[PDB]
Amino acid sequence: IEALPTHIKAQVLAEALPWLKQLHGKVVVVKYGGNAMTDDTLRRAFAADMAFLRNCGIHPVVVHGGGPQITAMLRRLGIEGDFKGGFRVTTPEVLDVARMVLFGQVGRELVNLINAHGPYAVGITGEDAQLFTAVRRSVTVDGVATDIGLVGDVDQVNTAAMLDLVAAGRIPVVSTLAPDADGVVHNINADTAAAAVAEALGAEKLLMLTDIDGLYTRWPDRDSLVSEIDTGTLAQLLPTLESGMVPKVEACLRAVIGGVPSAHIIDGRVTHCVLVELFTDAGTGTKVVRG
Amino acid sequence: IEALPTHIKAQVLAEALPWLKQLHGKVVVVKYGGNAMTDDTLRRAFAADMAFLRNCGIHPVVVHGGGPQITAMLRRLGIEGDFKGGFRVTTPEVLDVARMVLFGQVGRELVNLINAHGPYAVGITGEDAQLFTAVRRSVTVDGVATDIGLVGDVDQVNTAAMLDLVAAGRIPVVSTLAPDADGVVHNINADTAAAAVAEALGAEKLLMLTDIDGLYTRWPDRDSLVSEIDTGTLAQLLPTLESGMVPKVEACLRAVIGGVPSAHIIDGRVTHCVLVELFTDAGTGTKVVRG
Amino acid sequence: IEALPTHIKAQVLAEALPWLKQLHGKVVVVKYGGNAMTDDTLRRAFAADMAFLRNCGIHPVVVHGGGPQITAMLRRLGIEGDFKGGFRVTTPEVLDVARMVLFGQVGRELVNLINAHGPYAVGITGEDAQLFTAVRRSVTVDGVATDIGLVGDVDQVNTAAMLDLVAAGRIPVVSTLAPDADGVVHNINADTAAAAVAEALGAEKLLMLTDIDGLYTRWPDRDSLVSEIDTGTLAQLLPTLESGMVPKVEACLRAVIGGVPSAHIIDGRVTHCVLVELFTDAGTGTKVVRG
Amino acid sequence: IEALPTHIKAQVLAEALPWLKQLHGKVVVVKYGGNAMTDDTLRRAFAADMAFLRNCGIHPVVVHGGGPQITAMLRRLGIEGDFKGGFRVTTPEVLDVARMVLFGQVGRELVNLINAHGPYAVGITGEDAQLFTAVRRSVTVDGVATDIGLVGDVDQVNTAAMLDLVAAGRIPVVSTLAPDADGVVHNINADTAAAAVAEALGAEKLLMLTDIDGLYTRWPDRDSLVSEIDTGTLAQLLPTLESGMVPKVEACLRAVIGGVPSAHIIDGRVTHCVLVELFTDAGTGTKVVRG
Amino acid sequence: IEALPTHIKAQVLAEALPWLKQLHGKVVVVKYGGNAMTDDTLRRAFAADMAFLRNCGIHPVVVHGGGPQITAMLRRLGIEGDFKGGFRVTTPEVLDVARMVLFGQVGRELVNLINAHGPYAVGITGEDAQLFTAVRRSVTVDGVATDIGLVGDVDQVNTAAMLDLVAAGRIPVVSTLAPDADGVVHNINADTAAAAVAEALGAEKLLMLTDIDGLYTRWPDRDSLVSEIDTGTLAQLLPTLESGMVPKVEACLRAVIGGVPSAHIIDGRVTHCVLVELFTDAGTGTKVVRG
Amino acid sequence: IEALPTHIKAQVLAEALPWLKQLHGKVVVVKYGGNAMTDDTLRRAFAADMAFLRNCGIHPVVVHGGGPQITAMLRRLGIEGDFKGGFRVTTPEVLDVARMVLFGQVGRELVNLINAHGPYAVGITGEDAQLFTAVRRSVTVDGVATDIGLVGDVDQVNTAAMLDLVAAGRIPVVSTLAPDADGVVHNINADTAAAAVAEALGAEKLLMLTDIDGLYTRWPDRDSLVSEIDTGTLAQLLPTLESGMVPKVEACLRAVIGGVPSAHIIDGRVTHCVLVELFTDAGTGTKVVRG
Ligand SMILES: COC(=O)c1cc(O)cc(C(=O)OC)c1
Ligand SMILES: COC(=O)c1cc(O)cc(C(=O)OC)c1
Ligand SMILES: COC(=O)c1cc(O)cc(C(=O)OC)c1
Repeated sequence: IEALPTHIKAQVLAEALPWLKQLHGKVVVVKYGGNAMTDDTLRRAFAADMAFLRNCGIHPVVVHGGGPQITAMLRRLGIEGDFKGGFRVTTPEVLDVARMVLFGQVGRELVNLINAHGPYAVGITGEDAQLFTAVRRSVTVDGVATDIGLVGDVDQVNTAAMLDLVAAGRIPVVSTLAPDADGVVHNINADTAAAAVAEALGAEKLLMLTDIDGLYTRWPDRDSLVSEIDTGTLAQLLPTLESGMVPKVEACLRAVIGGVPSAHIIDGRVTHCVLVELFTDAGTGTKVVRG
Repeated sequence: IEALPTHIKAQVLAEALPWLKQLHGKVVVVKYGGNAMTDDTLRRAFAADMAFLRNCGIHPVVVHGGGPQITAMLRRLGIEGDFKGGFRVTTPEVLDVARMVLFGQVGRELVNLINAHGPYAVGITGEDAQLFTAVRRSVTVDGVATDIGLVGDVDQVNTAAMLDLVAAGRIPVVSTLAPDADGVVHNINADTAAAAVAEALGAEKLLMLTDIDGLYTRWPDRDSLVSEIDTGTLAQLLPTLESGMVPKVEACLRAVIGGVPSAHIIDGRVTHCVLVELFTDAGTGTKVVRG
Repeated sequence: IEALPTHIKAQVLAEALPWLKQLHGKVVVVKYGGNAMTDDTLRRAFAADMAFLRNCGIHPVVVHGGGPQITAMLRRLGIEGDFKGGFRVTTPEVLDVARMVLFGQVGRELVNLINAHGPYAVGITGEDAQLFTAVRRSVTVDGVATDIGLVGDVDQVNTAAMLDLVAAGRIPVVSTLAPDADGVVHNINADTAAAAVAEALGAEKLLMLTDIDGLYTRWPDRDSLVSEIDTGTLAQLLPTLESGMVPKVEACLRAVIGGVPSAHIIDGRVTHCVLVELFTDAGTGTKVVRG
Repeated sequence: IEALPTHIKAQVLAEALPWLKQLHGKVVVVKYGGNAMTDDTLRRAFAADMAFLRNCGIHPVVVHGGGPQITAMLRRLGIEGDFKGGFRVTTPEVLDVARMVLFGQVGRELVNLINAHGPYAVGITGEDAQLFTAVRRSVTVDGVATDIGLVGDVDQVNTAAMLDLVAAGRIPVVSTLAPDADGVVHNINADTAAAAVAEALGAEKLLMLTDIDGLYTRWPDRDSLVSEIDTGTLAQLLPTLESGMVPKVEACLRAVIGGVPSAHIIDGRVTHCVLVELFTDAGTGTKVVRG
Repeated sequence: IEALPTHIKAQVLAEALPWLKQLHGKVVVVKYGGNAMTDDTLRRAFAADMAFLRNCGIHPVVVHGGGPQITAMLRRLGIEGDFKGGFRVTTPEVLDVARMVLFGQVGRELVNLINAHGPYAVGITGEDAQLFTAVRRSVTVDGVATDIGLVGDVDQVNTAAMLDLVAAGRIPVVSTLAPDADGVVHNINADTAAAAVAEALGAEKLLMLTDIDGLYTRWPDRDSLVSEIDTGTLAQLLPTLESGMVPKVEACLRAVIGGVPSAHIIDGRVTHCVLVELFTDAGTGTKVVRG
Repeated sequence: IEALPTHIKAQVLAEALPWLKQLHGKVVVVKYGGNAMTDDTLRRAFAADMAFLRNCGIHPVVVHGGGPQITAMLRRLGIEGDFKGGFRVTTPEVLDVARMVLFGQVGRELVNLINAHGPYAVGITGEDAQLFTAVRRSVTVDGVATDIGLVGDVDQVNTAAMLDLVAAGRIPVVSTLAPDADGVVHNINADTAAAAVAEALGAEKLLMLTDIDGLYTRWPDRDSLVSEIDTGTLAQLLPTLESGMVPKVEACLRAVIGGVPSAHIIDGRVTHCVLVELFTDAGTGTKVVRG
């Protein structure tokens, strides 16, 4: 990367300026998962990018998933799952494992990675300082709503305490578990939780790291890939997308309808995708705006 | 507890006043472990007592252990241990389990218990916001110092950031793991870590919840139980005590020699032992002062 | 008080917790008078209790009377009183004496008693920093309203400056005198003044120390004593009570109708009645709520 | 005062500027007593002048005496005095009267006068918020030191709390009574107390209102009146002055030797003497500087 | 000024008190121009008066003109003017000169004069920190509106940033130039700009230094001079006044109709006219109030 | 700049991170002059770069020169210069012009350019709020020290007030003129003034924009260009450099010897030289460190 003339290095940096101005002092919530979480190079770059935002006076908040790591731990422990439709039932036992994996393993890795750059990252769940609560959610399988245990949606968010935490200079790394109104901790889908945090904190952007180039309208025709789409158009496209894309699209819809100026589906397999998406006009992602 | 005349209920409360004055606005570090951690009634009372201190303008900091829960998880996972002397070698694998159990299971229970009373508890390790670091420690077995893996002592403490956290109204619940100067996370003995936190934070008292009435000089003669002892006298008694008492005594010595006005060995099998030890003159504990 | 087992001392303290939570950070206004003011043991306990609240992060405000001490000083000075009905006419001369006794004698004793525990108490009237004003009040005697000199009701309260004073850590000890809109100082009934201060400061509780077990509906049938009563029921009972109880009941009505969550008539002859009433479920007082 | 040309009114005001700059943001302690306290016109002007300083961003602190009012109250109460030399013995009874007169009568008048201009004045003694303490003082009569009861000198001053009070915009009006280290309240000579407050608060000036034109070296030769004198020269003149001047001179010596840049003996019989002394070059007072 | 008795010096100072109270903590905007700007004695007195206000806890803001100095610089540079009616057309060249003269010459003199008394003055235009913007204004000549170049009126004012600047202790000295919404800097009439600043900052008074005794209704009958007039009466007098008085009267109208409690036309040829107008009842000015 | 692959745009941005961390929250003083000031493209890029730093939480302070613009204005005004050696004598007349040009023309252009990006820039001299003073400097011509009028060096700097100004979010744009201890304004060489400001403000870096690639040791051998040099080595090279380089080298020496971690001589003819020098490893400048 040294053969590149220095007067073009300048123009790349200078071209970051309008986005540095837009985001200065703003909250950016980032859903982190997928291959950006499993490969060491993409991992280290993601943590560096969070340090970058933070050393620009931007306020990143990281929400992470970890579905496959939970499954692997359950298999190691010999915990036999029950399944309704495609969903595992989250017994009290499965939740203890889920919480222990997400908060005590997956979150820890990211906190330490980020903290290689400074005392920034702080790991938390909804349990800590009552930062957010959960409401038990049902799923509908083959047409009927049904209970799958201690799984929920974000209910209320302690917006004040959370913003104090970021104004203090910290990068929260959120593991999506929180108590319901009776103190019973539930596990929350990380995609939906990121949308709820973005809306509650008045975030400027929601970023959804996924393992795809971007949203295709008629997958897999290559030319169906789009750069920007409004909520109304995307809401009506929702029942046609592949299974994996629906949670990310439902998140983007709830966020931007909830007032978040834009939500982005970006390719987590690209090194420094966050830097590319926020400070460059040449991202592969797809931007969701209201309309 | 209602047949008791109300004019004696008054005198019990009024008799708390000199200790409310002594501790108002002060840090109190509490090592929590033993039966006070395993029985639901003692557990719930301990969390209530932390809420009590906090609703008195006292600043509790909780450090917790969890040795037996780590062992049980290692056995569930089929992780064969290596043992030098009586010590398990903490491989990278054992540490991941230890961190996951201590921070993602044991700490979570206490945070949620305390938080039943309000948004007080916040769980953390040395990894979060670089709150404290670890230095790898050796043990000496049968006369020779020897390496037992990723085990250490508290190195430096981010005293400023930690006191900000408690001035903000929070009750930190500390899981004793922290990175060394290279970012490699170690597990720290909870007793020694509590002493280091008490000294670093300028605590007024260190409380060590143990499963014994108090320090016996010639166990098990019943009349060898003492109420108060100075560091010099106790340092010379150290090589005679039962195996389980040495870590708690070494902690009390390091703390009070380190400037902490008093350290207390109190019986964690007594419901509300904290309330008894701090606000009553009739505790069964033993108080350590300098001299 | 030492023969009492220590595990019951614990339960008494632990049972204070729900009230410590309710009152933490809250204003509690206390009308202090009667035998709680004349006997040294009850006096010293009252001052200790104010120190207690304050060392719990509660914000006590004390309003005191002193009718009999004024009378005794007037007799010592040979000031002949004029009387309309049962009321002394407060000439400019009587007011100077009243102010001098209440502020320069009675208030001083309480400030010094409280201050034996720390730099807490601060004595004041409405004159100081224009903290509250008075409006001249009439009385009605044998059916007709009539002027009895420089006697009034609290008019406006400098709520902001007063709360600054308590947020600063101080325990105001208020002598009920204040200027009217022309700067002419009036003496205010201490019971009514306490109700006005409680309402103006947004107090959580008003406590009225009196020399009786509590409110009797049909004095003196012993079983007419009640524990709790709403404002509507008590307002209609008002014209039947003994002469001495009316000012305390009118105060409780004005306070709780004014928004104060509860007002309490408690027995000032009981040592530590404040501690008993606030932190115990076994008080002899009577609680007034709205309805 | 209207026949005076307006271009000379201008020059008088403009000539205040160098002293407005010198005193802006500074503490000025003022001993108030004498005829400036007994005549209504001089009284009202003094209170106006305190409002003036305060509406210039200057921080006045007022210390007042009241010897003759105490005597008159003792005579009204039939309290027979005991006298050693020329000193009344301050029994516990005499002190209660002294405190009640100074704090509950004399201080009240000044607070209300000042407060006619705004919410400025606040009355206090050493008892309030433990603002200052007293140490019992002896007197020497006919050559021998001797006890005259509960009379003392200022011991320690809560400098921090006092300056908070003035930074908050208040004009403390101090009645010179304070507890000793055992809580026993003593009465303090107002002149000496003013010097101790000036030194403790880092005052820029001490003003001593007296009933004389200024310090005469050889009273009563008219030409012995001086405008300025250093501490060394005045210390050696001390044993020759008239009885009434010694307390004021001892105060000026202790203050300016204690670090106070200048102390002034000014004529309290002149209307607005404070305004004249501080903002004009034509004062009749005498200025004391170190040397 | 020394033959004047000192008890009349006192009364002049004491008579400032009601105006010191009215203006304490308030913004006073002062249009400075005319002979008060050209003569060294009047200049130095004006700067002293600004120091005076500031050493009274008053917040002066100075707006200055400089028409004749611009003309003289244009003549020195050989810049030929174009004139429509009586107005010079402000080409880009004339503006550069105007800005350079007003900000780099005329403002500098006043900043240094004021700063002889302390670090008070700070020079600024609308360009600095975007403190205010301009909107291009037309003039009407011989009946028709017409463009005269880069001349405008104050558009929006950064009220927050400006008050921060004065709360910080500074005396802004404003040169009336500001960018329009496209960043193109315009020159603003100093009289109108002073009115807009007074209204935007919530000033207590606007002072307009002019070279006349005050407003005459039927110039030049001597007895037509008035002391006070309401906006309605003065608005209807507007089309009759001499050419030079209209900008000052239009300013006073816009200010006081805009909410400014009073605007004053005062004689800038009088030494210390500001001190005379604000702190004395004997000013020659004319006061404008709403009605 | 769009044909460049986006995964290399990423690496350029990511490579800024170590310098974003080093400079976050730090003062950077920038001497701005030369062709970076005369060409519109380089001008606009410089202002953008100042906005960039500021939108990264870096604190730029800009010091500007303007020698040639002063000369041109003097020629336009027909002001005949006097010359001793190669130096113009700065008469009171030349200074008024210099101040008017630097502060009222050259500084204004940069403030408005920067402010196109936000309310950042604020123009000032040493005169404003007494921000810094000047001491008259002599020059030595043909071997003898000699007076050349109102020219000086920075004397003292109001470090506190200046850092308040930058902590408030502002970008000071400094015109190098300041009063001496008698209030007489002098003109200061902009290069030396930048070094004095960097040292006084505890800057992390001093940047000197010049019209050369960097420091050559044996100009003009191309291979004598160096990347980094210590103060000791450069001090001994000083008497050999071309005339134009000495002021920039003397500045770098005074700054880094004064404690500034590094000073940089960078090529002001390169677009975005600031971005290149601070956030890239490929700058053409020369870095000066202590040794
Ligand atoms: C020292 O860093 C912090 O302030 C910190 C650290 C944490 O681990 C959690 C929290 C938190 O949840 O605040 C409500 C705050
Ligand atoms: C040093 O303690 C204080 O702040 C204090 C003391 C007093 O005696 C009165 C007041 C008061 O009335 O504040 C408005 C405040
Ligand atoms: C050090 O004084 C200042 O704070 C100061 C000085 C200036 O010359 C301008 C400003 C300003 O415009 O603030 C927005 C502030």
